[PDB]
Amino acid sequence: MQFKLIINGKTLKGEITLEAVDAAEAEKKFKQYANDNGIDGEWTYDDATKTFTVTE
Repeated sequence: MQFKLIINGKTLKGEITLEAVDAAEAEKKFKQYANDNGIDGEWTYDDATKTFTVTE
């Protein structure tokens, strides 16, 4: 399924999408992405829209 990440960071903002089987797997991938970009913040997840938000 397509999952989305909304980035509300200090330097980067935007939205990225990737494919995952379920929300737990998408969370892992997005947290790995965040590490690759030096993004550290508070995470929320909206199951209806399959959308995470990370807010720095």
